[PDB]
Parts: sequence; structure tokens; C-alpha cells
Amino acid sequence: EPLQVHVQLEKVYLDGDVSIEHKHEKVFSMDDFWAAYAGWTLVEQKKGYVLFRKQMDDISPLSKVNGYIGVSDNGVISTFHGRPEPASEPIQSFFQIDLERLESHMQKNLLKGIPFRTKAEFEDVIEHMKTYSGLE
Repeated sequence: EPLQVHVQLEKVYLDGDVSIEHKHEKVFSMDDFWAAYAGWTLVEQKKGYVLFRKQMDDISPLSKVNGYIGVSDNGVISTFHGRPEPASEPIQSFFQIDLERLESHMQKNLLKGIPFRTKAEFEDVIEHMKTYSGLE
């Protein structure tokens, strides 16, 4: 005689991308349900519905095929889907950097847009860029 539960799963990745997934579940054991989702955070619960969020220790799948780091705004490091144009849409913005301080080649790479396809590459580039943040 089970409880029917619409489950939504929000995955938040290291690049700032978010994905949303739906499930329909039948709950016989409440405690078994909660246990399947123990690593997730509860955003909302109603009768018949739960939305959970989880920070994934990874970049998103779409970022792995489309993922760039660029500069926007006033020298703000951003992740982008597809190479940046300045009417392009940052997935997430992170910090300002001083572009005057970047070595010429590195400046060009960033201004064109730097591809990442893995978690390692993502946080390599961010760490590199983080050197150039701070007050002048």
C-alpha cells in the first residue's frame, strides 16, 4: 500500500552548472527512502514531493564538452558554455582579476577563452587565475 513520491534531484557542479532530474518513487519504508538520499540536502518537502540538492565533486557533463573559462564584466573570471563572446551567458562568475598583470600569451588565452574538460583542468585554471586577484 505504498506512498507515491515525486522526487526532484538538483545537482550542483564545481563549474556552477546545475542539472535537474525527476523520479517517481513508491515508499514502503520511510527510513529506506531517507537512506537512499542521506547525502542530499532537503530543499522542500510536501505530501507526495521532495526536492533534494547535492554539490557534486565534479564539473557538469555539458561543461565537459562546452566548458570555457573567460573574463567578463570588470575583469571577472567566469565559466561559460561555448567560447565567450561579450553578449554571452556566464554559467557562474567567481572573482575579479587584474588583467594588466597577466603575461601576454596568458592574457590572450584567457581573452579568447580557456577550455576545460575535466575537474583537474577546471581547478588548475581557476587556481592560476586566483593569483591575479586582490587589491592593486
